[PDB]
Amino acid sequence: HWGYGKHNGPEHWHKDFPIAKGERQSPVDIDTHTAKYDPSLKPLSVSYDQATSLRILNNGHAFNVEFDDSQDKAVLKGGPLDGTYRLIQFHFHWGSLDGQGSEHTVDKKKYAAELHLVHWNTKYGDFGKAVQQPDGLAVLGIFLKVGSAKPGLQKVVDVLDSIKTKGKSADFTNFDPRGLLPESLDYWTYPGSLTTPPLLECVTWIVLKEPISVSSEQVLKFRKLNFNGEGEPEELMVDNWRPAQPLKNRQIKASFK
Ligand SMILES: NS(=O)(=O)c1ccc(NC(=O)NC2CCCC2)cc1
Ligand SMILES: [Zn+2]
Repeated sequence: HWGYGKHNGPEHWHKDFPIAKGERQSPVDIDTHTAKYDPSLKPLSVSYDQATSLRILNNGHAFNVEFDDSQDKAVLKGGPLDGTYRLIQFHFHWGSLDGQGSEHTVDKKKYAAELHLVHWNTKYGDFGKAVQQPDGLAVLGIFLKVGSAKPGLQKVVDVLDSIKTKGKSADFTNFDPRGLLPESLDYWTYPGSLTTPPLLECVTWIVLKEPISVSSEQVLKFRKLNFNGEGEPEELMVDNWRPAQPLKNRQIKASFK
C-alpha cells in the first residue's frame, strides 16, 4: 500500500489512484511573480475561539490533531470561500533535513515543513460527503522554517513520545490552534486536491505567505516518529511530502500585492 518510500512513493500512486495525473492536483509551486492579485478576494476569517481539540493520532503517514466538528466551533470563512468551513484536523508534512519538507514551494523554495489545517464545507453535512465535492474542503497551509521556537507548538511536540508508531492515539484536549498562526493572514489561493491518496480534487487551497518559525529541537522531535507500527521494523517518519505537481489550467491568486 502507498507511502513515501522508493517502492510505494509519489511516483507510484497513479497506479492505484489515476487522479494522481488529474487536472487540479496538489501541491504546486507558487510562482510569486505570476500569481495575480485579486482585489475581489474578501479577507480571511479564522474563528478558532471555541475550538475543541480531542485527540492526536499517528496514522502511519503523519500525525493528526482532531477536533469536534459536530458544531460550528472552529471555522474558516471569507477569502475565496463561500459559506462556512469547519476545522476537522490539522497535521504536518516535514523533511529529513531543514532544506526540504514542505509540499507547496514558493519560487521553487522548499521550507522545512508545512502545516495543514483541514476544514470542510458545512453545506455537505459531513466530511465524507464533502471530499466528493469540488468545493468540499478548504485547507489552510502554513510554511515552517527553522529558527526560533514556536511556543504554541510545544504542547504538540511533547505528546509525540506517546504516539510514536502507527495506530497510536492519545487524548489531546484544550489545544488552541491559534498559537500556530503567523502574524499576517496574507495568502495565495488556487483549486487543488488532497496531497495524499485518494488525491481527491476537492480542496480550495489557501496558503499563507508568512511562514512560522520553529526550533531545531521542535522539528527534530517530528523526525523521531515512526511510519511503522509497534513491533514492526523501524522506519523514521520523515520526508512525508508530495512534490509539486503541474499547474495545468489554473491561476494562483494573491490576496495582497
Ligand atoms: N495533505 S491534505 O491535502 O491536507 C490531506 C487531508 C486529508 C487527507 N485524507 C483524508 O481526509 N481521508 C479521508 C477522506 C478520503 C478517505 C479518508 C489527505 C490529505
Ligand atoms: Zn497535508
